[PDB]
Amino acid sequence: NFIIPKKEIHTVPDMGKWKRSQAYADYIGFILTLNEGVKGKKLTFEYRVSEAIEKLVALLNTLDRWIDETPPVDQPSRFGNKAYRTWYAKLDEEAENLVATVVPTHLAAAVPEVAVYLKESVGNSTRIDYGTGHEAAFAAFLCCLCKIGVLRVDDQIAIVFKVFNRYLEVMRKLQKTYRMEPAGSQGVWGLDDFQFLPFIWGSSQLIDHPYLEPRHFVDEKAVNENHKDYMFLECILFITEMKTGPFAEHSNQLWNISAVPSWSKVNQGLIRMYKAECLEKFPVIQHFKFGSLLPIHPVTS
Ligand SMILES: [Mg+2]
Repeated sequence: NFIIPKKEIHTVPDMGKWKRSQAYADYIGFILTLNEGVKGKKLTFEYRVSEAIEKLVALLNTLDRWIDETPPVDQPSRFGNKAYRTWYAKLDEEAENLVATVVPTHLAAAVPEVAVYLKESVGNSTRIDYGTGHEAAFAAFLCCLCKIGVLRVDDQIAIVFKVFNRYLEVMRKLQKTYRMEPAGSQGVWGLDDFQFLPFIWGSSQLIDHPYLEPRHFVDEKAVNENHKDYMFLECILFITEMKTGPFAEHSNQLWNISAVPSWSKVNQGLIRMYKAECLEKFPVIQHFKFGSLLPIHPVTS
């Protein structure tokens, strides 16, 4: 019964149907299961890589190549570069064909439904911005693939370390290349100007790390020397290379979070925060789309 996912959160009370939905249960369960799976593991951990995973990475690589083939254009506006729209148009048109390389031929009926999440995961073509809402769309895309059997429990680490990790690299390229802006006012009140999940999964990786403590993520040397093994630090590296000045000024929430004593507390706290700043934040999550795979109907077992 695959169907094109559509918006269901129109009023504030709908935040309640969302919270009670199968979609919410499956989504948070997905986020938390992966969180558990990557706990205490470096990005170079030896996890199994399935054909679907390689196809997902290939999909992201195509996206990446398209960025290279679509250079920023000179323009008067000093915000998002309009070439982003040229790049996005490619994804918008080819989304299903791309997803078809990942989903098996006999489950082609699921491709249009799944592809919607992919189209909603790389930013907004109107303002040329990106926020946690788009990131959540990518997580939903992945969650849908699990529900139809493309990704299994055995792929949980790869989903974060390989697929989501590659996705973040492409997003950073998009953000830098097209001078994208943070969605809404996320640049002010959000944990980070663009992402959130990597901070959750990334902090999970670092739980009980023998040396690295949250205070080290604002330590440039620690970041510079370990980012390739830890998603959380890679995010910080992106911040340091793009921004100038003290974290207290340009990344206040993260500056404050660095004062939290343990990665365990960072992870638990970020999960709560994620639900508060993203999943329970009407302005952000209202654009979530619901279909058959992530349905709005109350959760059942
Ligand atoms: Mg900010």
